[PDB]
Amino acid sequence: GAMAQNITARIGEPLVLKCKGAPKKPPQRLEWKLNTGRTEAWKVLSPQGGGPWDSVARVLPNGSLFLPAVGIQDEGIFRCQAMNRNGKETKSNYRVRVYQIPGKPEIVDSASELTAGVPNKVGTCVSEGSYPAGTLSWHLDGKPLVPNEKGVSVKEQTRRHPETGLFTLQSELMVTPARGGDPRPTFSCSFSPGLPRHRALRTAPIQPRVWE
Amino acid sequence: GAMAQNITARIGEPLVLKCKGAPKKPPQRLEWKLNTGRTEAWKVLSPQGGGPWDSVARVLPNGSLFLPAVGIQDEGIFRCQAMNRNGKETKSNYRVRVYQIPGKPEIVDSASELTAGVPNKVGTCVSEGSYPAGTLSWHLDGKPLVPNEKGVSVKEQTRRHPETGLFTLQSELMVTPARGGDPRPTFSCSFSPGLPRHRALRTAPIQPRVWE
Amino acid sequence: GAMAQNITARIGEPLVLKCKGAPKKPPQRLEWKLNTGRTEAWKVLSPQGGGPWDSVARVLPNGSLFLPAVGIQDEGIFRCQAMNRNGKETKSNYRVRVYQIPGKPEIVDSASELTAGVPNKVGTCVSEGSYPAGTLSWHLDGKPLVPNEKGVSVKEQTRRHPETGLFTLQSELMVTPARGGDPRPTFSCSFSPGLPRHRALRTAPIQPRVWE
Amino acid sequence: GAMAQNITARIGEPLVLKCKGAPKKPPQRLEWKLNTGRTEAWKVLSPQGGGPWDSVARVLPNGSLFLPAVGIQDEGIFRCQAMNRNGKETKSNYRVRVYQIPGKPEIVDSASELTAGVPNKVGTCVSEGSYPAGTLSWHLDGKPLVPNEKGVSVKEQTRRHPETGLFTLQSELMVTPARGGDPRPTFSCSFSPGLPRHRALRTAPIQPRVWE
Ligand SMILES: Cc1cccc2c(-c3ccccc3)c(C(=O)O)[nH]c12
Ligand SMILES: Cc1cccc2c(-c3ccccc3)c(C(=O)O)[nH]c12
Ligand SMILES: Cc1cccc2c(-c3ccccc3)c(C(=O)O)[nH]c12
Ligand SMILES: Cc1cccc2c(-c3ccccc3)c(C(=O)O)[nH]c12
Ligand SMILES: [Cl-]
Ligand SMILES: [Cl-]
Ligand SMILES: [Cl-]
Ligand SMILES: [Cl-]
Repeated sequence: GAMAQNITARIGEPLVLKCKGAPKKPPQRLEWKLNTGRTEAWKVLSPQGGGPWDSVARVLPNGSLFLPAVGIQDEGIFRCQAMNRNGKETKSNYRVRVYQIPGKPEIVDSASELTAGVPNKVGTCVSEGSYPAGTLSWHLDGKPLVPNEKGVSVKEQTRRHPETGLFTLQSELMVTPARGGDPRPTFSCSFSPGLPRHRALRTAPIQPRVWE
Repeated sequence: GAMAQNITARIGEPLVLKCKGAPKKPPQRLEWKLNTGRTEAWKVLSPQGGGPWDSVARVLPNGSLFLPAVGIQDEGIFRCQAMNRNGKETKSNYRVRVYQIPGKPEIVDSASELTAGVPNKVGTCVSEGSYPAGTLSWHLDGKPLVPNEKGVSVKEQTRRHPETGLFTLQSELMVTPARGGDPRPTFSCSFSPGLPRHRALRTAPIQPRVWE
Repeated sequence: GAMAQNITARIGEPLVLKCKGAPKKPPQRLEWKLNTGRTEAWKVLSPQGGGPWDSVARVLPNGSLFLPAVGIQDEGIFRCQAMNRNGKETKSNYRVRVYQIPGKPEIVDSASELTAGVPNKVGTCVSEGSYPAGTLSWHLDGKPLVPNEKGVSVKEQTRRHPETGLFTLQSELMVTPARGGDPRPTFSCSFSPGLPRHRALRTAPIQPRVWE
Repeated sequence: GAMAQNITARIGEPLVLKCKGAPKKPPQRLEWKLNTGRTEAWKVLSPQGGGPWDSVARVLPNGSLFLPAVGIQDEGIFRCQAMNRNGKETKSNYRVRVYQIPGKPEIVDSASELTAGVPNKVGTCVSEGSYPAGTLSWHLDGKPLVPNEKGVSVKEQTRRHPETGLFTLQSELMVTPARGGDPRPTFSCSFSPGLPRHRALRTAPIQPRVWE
């Protein structure tokens, strides 16, 4: 596509997008065009408005576009073209990505005892309510656990809420502690969001006993 | 995929799917699996139910699956496996396609007079509220008009309702009447549904005057 | 989207799209924009060309866009804007849908004998190589058979060729002939294409014997 | 979906998936089912093989599934069910995600001089050939630069190669240096892959002069 300003909008919150170069107040020669999950290709929106789109996105007095409550289907491209009172045309191009932050992740069915030298289920980490899905990862004494490493096995599951579309993730960790290891290792699980610069969320740690 | 019974479900109406081979009343060893626009791959539903799926699809006492009001996102595959009291396992496989019937199509901005030998806009046909989109087509005195045949030009547009997802179609017909033709031709437009065996809907005819 | 000329392009064949209002020969101030399965939103193509797109779609000397061999991923929207030598700007807007015609459909595993009053497998109809998928339907003595009617059952299956993406459809018909019916009914199966105004393809008929 | 082992497969490389619990050599009672970008819902593959799938994925003598060169369309779910010689059934469930590593990112059109207190284009970072798209981000003297923080503006662009589907990303950085800042700041850009645990790639730094 073209060069755009990246916008991240939290699901359920309002979004205002500026129409650069629009006069401060009506009358304004400007048009918004959007291509999102709601549209078939481009939809044009104008300051006059009208119709079912008035429930979803409306042009404000200063020419900005306003969505009262962003949904998953509002992901897409939003563009404005405006003429100021001198006749200069200015374009605005936005790429809108939407997100939701899950609840704090939790470890369920954690083991209190592990046996060295054999596979053990350590626990299941669960995160509910993310968009985009994001990922779960396990840590041992502050270091990432890698499933490709020997003695670590992970299985993962993704589900969607049938009404909101938000993701629930589940990650089951199994480990084979090596003979002579730490008898009280500390495990935790982290949720890493799908979008850049969003912070990870971490579970409370667990500390099983390992039997030699 | 596998062999399935095809099911067409009107948006907004309930749907009941039979679990073949299930005992008539509980207790029943049966499981439903669905893969639809609501799910990430397969979701399992059981007679006990529970959780947010209880608002969307529930297993009934006789083991059938019930959706109180089908939506676009319920398109997909629905499967049951049941054991009867004899121990025999029976599988049911359904492919569910959803639809909505638009309002009767209308011709707007129809021309009252055409001039022979030059291009004329005849009118614009509009259909609102279909799923899947379907198509619009023009007829002249009961015969289909085919674009790219000489003297016929059509342009078409598709939009979606931002909240319901249903389609609005628009079709603009232009013709070049051939000299010596009928001075009072009769045009109409028809909506053809996307699914098989659904009936076409037709507009009232228009009858412009052609000037030689 | 906007009003467009609908274009149907057969997979594997060339496609030429006219840039209306472009000068007959270079130099030309014109630009093509396309949004297809190949692109992330709009891609701009110019008479100079260059790069990997030169293998897929190139602007010709008269300004038309040329694709030597259309694929499934070329479905989408193609637009031109040109200035003629007088300074007038002209826009062209095309909605391109692609298709492939399957081989003639065939009935396999047809029954030679049916028993009245009980369910019988009549046969399986198969169509290979369509795009979009299209549908199969059964006919009895020239009349459509409807699965919603008593004594008719149909199951259907869709597969895709892993390399070409073209669809293979299969339809299995079962019937319960009513006591006292025709002892030599004639069945056939028809493939109905997904796009409008494309012709159906029909199998050779079968003529089982029915036992009272 | 169900619990699965997550598998990451580099585009263009072979992939082997183990059928757990299968006998070491034929004969084997086992079946693979796949649902990927190539399939309509599930496709069953068997040790005998045959047909066009033999060019894409084949069952090996030990029952493993083999793809000689993974493509984007092989993303999806791969499952095996096998019986050993004892009669025990074992299931294997894999979620396959595909990727490609882009070339090292580069900064083009970097500025040699910036002026304090006014917006300046610093440069454009470009990464070619990734899957999934991934993201570009700017750093100043080793610290992430965050847009929407005062004096930082970023615009971004995504394109796809028309034949391979791989992504090219472009990111243009503008900054307003604050008066009294470092006259020789050091900027760099990093590519962050879409999949977890894949390493970032970084450009060579640039060091413009800032004029007070
Ligand atoms: C590349 C690019 C960036 C920002 C805005 C636009 C517009 C536009 C948007 C709203 C109204 C009129 C034109 C167009 C077009 O449609 O030509 N291209 C754009
Ligand atoms: C090919 C086919 C047709 C109909 C039902 C199923 C089921 C199933 C559905 C619900 C519960 C348990 C199994 C499965 C499977 O998952 O093996 N395959 C099926
Ligand atoms: C609604 C509509 C129909 C046909 C062409 C265009 C173009 C365009 C196409 C190629 C080059 C420059 C502009 C645009 C735009 O981008 O504004 N809108 C269009
Ligand atoms: C939940 C789950 C995990 C792993 C494999 C399967 C299979 C399967 C796969 C290949 C062949 C036969 C059955 C099925 C099914 O289809 O019932 N469910 C599975
Ligand atoms: Cl789900
Ligand atoms: Cl729309
Ligand atoms: Cl398939
Ligand atoms: Cl692109």
